Amino acid sequence: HENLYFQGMEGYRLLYPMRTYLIVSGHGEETNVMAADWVTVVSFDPFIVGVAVAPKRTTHKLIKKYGEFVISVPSLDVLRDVWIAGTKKGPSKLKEMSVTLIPSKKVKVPSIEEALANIECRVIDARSYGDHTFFVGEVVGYTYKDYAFEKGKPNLKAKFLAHVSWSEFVTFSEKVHKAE
Amino acid sequence: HENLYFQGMEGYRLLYPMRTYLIVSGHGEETNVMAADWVTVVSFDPFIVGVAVAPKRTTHKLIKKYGEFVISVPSLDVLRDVWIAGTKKGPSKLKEMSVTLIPSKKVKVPSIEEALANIECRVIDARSYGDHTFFVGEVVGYTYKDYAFEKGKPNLKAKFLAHVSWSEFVTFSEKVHKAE
Ligand SMILES: Cc1cc2nc3c(=O)[nH]c(=O)nc-3n(C[C@H](O)[C@H](O)[C@H](O)COP(=O)(O)O)c2cc1C
Ligand SMILES: Cc1cc2nc3c(=O)[nH]c(=O)nc-3n(C[C@H](O)[C@H](O)[C@H](O)COP(=O)(O)O)c2cc1C
Repeated sequence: HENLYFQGMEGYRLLYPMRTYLIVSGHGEETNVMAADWVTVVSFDPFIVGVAVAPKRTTHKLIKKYGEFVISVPSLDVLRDVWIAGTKKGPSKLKEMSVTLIPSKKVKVPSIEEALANIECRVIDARSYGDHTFFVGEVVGYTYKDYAFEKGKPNLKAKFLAHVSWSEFVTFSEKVHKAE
Repeated sequence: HENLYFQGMEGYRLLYPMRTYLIVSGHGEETNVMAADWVTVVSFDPFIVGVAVAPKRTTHKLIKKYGEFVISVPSLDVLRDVWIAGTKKGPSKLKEMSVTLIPSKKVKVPSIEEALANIECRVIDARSYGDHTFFVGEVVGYTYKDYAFEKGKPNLKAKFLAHVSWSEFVTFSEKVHKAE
């Protein structure tokens, strides 16, 4: 991470590996995508999600402007596009990305066709905790690839993406361990 | 999930598989542990984390009472204890759990010796989003197993735990994919 004055392991790496998602924001010619690890569910009913976004991201400006975002779930197969989303800045990066933008069902921000799922969100809160804003979004729509979630649970063959450390990513083992 | 009136896939399953952690709360005879998937990092500097906890959890009462919690990172090896933490209620469950409580460095809430890491947190915010409270904690200490994070990144041999769907868990593949 940049801004690490005391060299060593960022305390945050203790929570890793973390799932990696894509955050889509803006619409029209302003459409943007960035990578995000710091995403979680914050409510079951209603379904509400949250994402920590640094004010320096173009995505931050676009979420503030439009009050909407989409969480798109990438597979290992689109890692090159995830890397571009997580390294290049602003809407001009899309012309380097293999992904196709498609209309969302409820929000104006588009979805990514290649994504395993697209979760459409309306911002209901934004709080500043340290050096990121935690954008909290009510889920107002979603789409997904049926094979990625067949029988109502994630299908581990779909190669869900996780981030280990800076440029290193993994997927999950297919061997399921049963707790009961 | 219980409280699902319209049968089908909970929208939240679109974010799965998610990492599973343990949340320790209380101290002394009031010490408790529950499982939690809905945990993320919300700030790099200072290091701040957040966890979504339903008001019905004993953990919720204990975090509210003491203003502190610990995020303990479990491996696949302690899955039986994770399952007990995520199914039984309150401090009496610990006598069914294989884990050992040890003192934390900065908070009063104890750490788990068997955990890959223990992240000690002081509550700085608590917001109610739908049916959970998002407890936001400033990190004031941490400990970890050196082999689990050798060379400053997670060691995938340590068998970090992820949750697929209700009773099903996985770990990560050891094959690392490089983005650059
Ligand atoms: C795997 C990965 C995960 C990332 N996670 C986050 C995150 O959770 N929050 C954040 O603000 N930035 C995160 N970043 C950084 C942004 O994706 C990166 O700064 C991006 O260039 C922002 O582009 P934008 O300026 O077009 O919004 C991540 C980067 C990568 C590669
Ligand atoms: C794998 C797993 C993950 C869970 N994640 C959460 C969570 O993120 N937030 C939450 O409030 N409950 C979560 N639960 C439910 C609690 O762990 C469960 O209700 C537990 O019995 C609470 O115990 P307590 O009443 O002693 O706090 C999870 C359960 C499991 C099995």
